[PDB]
Amino acid sequence: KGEELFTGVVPILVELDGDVNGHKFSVSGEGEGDATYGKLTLKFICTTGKLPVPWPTLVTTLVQCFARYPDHMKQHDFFKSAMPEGYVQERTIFFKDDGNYKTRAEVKFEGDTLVNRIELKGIDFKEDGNILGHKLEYNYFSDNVYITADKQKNGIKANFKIRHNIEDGGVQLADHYQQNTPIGDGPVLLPDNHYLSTQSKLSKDPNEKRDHMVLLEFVTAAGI
Repeated sequence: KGEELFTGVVPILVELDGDVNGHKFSVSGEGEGDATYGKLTLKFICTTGKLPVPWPTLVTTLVQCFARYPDHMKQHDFFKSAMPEGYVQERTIFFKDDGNYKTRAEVKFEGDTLVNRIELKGIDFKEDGNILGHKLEYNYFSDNVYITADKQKNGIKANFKIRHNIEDGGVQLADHYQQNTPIGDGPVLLPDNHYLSTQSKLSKDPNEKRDHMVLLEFVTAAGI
């Protein structure tokens, strides 16, 4: 029944309030998702002026209910099974040799629109690190979200790493720890171990003068 909400193109709204080492900011996003093709097209705007962290570090926080689950893996799709009431997605993101993000989001339908409401808290960041010093490249990254069942919370856990390219040629590692719990008390699909292969391509609207990010993302379930 949750899965039936995702058979076509769904409009998406994202709203994030963030505080990183006392720098407060807000991000608003709009776009659409097509889970048939695991395809997300979004545009994000920093509504408070200039973003105090690199756009790439926010991509993972800024809707895995749009993953393409192959037919033979459809019994493992927790994300869609929690809809429309939705789920809470929580993360800790450990930036190697730097600070950490803690995120809490509620992902749910408001009418026909899939809404992701986020609060992000960043602490222990270095003033001259890769994040607050804006030393990360703005291009493309890809990795696997390793998902396991969490039966006690009727939800899932996930772990993955993002290797953010640094401008000097190095790598800024971000270790992601994730938990998802349903908002409703209906039955949800608790999956076998598997992963989401995710590719994120970042670009700029040549006509947009506000601090912004255009995102083309593909998310595909695999490993069964």
